[PDB]
Amino acid sequence: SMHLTPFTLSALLASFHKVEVLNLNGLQIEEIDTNAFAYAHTIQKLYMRFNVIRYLPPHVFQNVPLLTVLMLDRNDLSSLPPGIFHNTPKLTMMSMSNNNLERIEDDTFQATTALQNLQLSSNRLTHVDLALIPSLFHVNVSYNLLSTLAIPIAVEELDASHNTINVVRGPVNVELTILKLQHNNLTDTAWLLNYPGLVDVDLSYNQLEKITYQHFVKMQRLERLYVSNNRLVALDFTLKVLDLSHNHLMWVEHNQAQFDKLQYLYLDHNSIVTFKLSTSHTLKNLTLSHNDWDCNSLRALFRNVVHDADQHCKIDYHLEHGLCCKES
Amino acid sequence: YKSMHLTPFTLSALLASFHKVEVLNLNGLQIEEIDTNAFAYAHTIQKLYMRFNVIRYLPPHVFQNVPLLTVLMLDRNDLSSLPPGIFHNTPKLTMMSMSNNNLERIEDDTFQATTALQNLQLSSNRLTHVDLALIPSLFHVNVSYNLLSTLAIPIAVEELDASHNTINVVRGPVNVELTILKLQHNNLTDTAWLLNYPGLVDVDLSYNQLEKITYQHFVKMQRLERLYVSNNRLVALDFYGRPIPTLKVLDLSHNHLMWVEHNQAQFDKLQYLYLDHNSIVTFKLSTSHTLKNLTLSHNDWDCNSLRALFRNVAQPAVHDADQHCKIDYHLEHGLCCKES
Ligand SMILES: *[C@@H]1O[C@H](CO)[C@@H](O[C@@H]2O[C@H](CO)[C@@H](O)[C@H](O)[C@H]2NC(C)=O)[C@H](O)[C@H]1NC(C)=O
Ligand SMILES: *[C@@H]1O[C@H](CO)[C@@H](O[C@@H]2O[C@H](CO)[C@@H](O)[C@H](O)[C@H]2NC(C)=O)[C@H](O)[C@H]1NC(C)=O
Ligand SMILES: [Cl-]
Ligand SMILES: [Cl-]
Ligand code: NA
Repeated sequence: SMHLTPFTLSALLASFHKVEVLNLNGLQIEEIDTNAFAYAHTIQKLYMRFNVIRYLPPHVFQNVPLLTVLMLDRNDLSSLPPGIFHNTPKLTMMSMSNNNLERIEDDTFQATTALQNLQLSSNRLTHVDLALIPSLFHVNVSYNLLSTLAIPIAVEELDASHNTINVVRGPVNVELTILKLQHNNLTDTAWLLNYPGLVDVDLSYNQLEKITYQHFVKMQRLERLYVSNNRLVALDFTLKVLDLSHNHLMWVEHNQAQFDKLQYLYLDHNSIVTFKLSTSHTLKNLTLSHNDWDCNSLRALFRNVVHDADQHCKIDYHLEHGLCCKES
Repeated sequence: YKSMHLTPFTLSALLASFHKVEVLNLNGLQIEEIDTNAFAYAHTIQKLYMRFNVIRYLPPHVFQNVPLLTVLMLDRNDLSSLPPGIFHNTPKLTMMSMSNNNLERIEDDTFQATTALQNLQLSSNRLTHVDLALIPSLFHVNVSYNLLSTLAIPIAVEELDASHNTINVVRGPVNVELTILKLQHNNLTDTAWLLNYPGLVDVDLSYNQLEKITYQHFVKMQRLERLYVSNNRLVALDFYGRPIPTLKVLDLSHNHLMWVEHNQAQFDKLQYLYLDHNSIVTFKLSTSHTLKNLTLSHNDWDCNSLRALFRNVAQPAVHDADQHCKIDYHLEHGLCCKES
């Protein structure tokens, strides 16, 4: 997000004047000649976003050796020419989000050994081997058709949400910190042992039926864990956020103070009957609705430790602080 | 917006325009706020492109610094209104595009000073008010995909697209220049307003709420070639007058038509006539060789009438067929009909 002022315009204009930054965004470009950039050796940043480009021609980037940033998001690309980045070894950021790409062949980023930010969200990708790009720092491949996620050695933030991923592979990665995998087809979490630096992990809307606590024993930094909308049935356990909402949970045990640093705990839409929570000053937010509470257990929870409520209780159950519960 | 080829020539011409700071491309730069004095040191700008940003407001005097402005493109931003005086100091403006914002209204004084404004693109906003008739310089106008209920047509617009609104009233001065009028997907129930547009060549009234078409409304048409009125609620048509000799396309499909009456030679110059998806039982044509495509399926044909129709029309002109027929109907050259 930029603020347009005489100062920021002047800087933009300076970069244009020298042809170091070329803005071709939003010009309804549909076709590009092979030699369009034949005499544009000065170009370091090339912006071609929000056009209607169907194809990139052979050798299109053969004469732009200083290229570091290339933005081609919001076009109609479905594949890439041979050796597209062969002559752009300085490339640090590349976006082709919102195209129609189907595969990224494995040789694509072989010469781009400084590529650190790669944006490929909202394509039709069935194959991209990110593990072959060990320079990656931030990556987004969300909203594609990937079934296998290969994670490179030192990526720090990776969003692969909204795919059909059921396999995660790649070398141990102590730097991966934010991992977004919501809306996928994951049924196991053993791969979590390879990512000891994780702070935020979202595994919501997957096909998890159990979450075994020994997959988390190498975690040095984990603060936020989202596992809503899976099919978890029971849980028997630096964490600040824990989302267990919308599962099939019959019980959740925690032994015991390891829930004391929690500020956000979501238990709503499960089948929980009892739940213990010590006097944790402070817990910021707690959801309990749409469960099967025993009234005694529910009461004790309000003495020690709400942001939701029940509307209609079923037979045998009555409202108690806005939540349904059954008497002993 | 028309598409371009990026060639050494077109890139050279672009770079030359950029070099002189006569064309400024700020498209796609995630611009959110703009300071009133943003263009204080850029008085040379004639074409200003700020499409595909996230601009929420324009300062009222932001364009005082660009008095040579002829083209302004602000498509795909987040504007909900224009402030008073926004174009007061831009008299040379000829094209203004602001499609795909959230504009609710254009106030009547917005274009007072822009007396050369010819091309106006406001499609895909939420407009409930824009008085285009105040802007007589308009030549090409697009206000499609809005919430307009009244359409004031300016005096000399040549092409106007107001499709996908909720228009039930058309008004404004007699306009003999209007050639292409797109009004499909609206709420029209009458066509008396057609009398004020004698230059019309192509008119699309499909997906409206027309139950009748009064043939007299077309008596002043000098050059009408294509008339689309599909997907209305038409039940009966009687086209009796002098034919429109220029008319070559007539789309009456997907109505509720029981008949289309006409004098013997009415349709002799049509090339394309679409009657499919109605309730037509009998229909007549003369033996004209001009017809290229005729659609007849999904009706309620009397076999004798249908067979009389094939005897007069050339074999290849029928380009549709029924698949299965209801009880007591059978296929005749691929079309269902019932014997008398
Ligand atoms: C990865 O890319 C996706 C898709 O562009 C991002 O999702 C969009 O995020 C913005 C801002 O949060 C939302 O306004 C959009 O609605 C989202 N788009 C879609 C299609 O859902 C996502 O934010 C990116 N991931 C990261 C970590 O930045
Ligand atoms: C008026 O503007 C609209 C923009 O909505 C144009 O509609 C687009 O037409 C193109 C084909 O030319 C299609 O690719 C898009 O799907 C249409 N857009 C939408 C939102 O449906 C329309 O063509 C313009 N009218 C004229 C006569 O040019
Ligand atoms: Cl980022
Ligand atoms: Cl004004
Ligand atoms: Na890690």
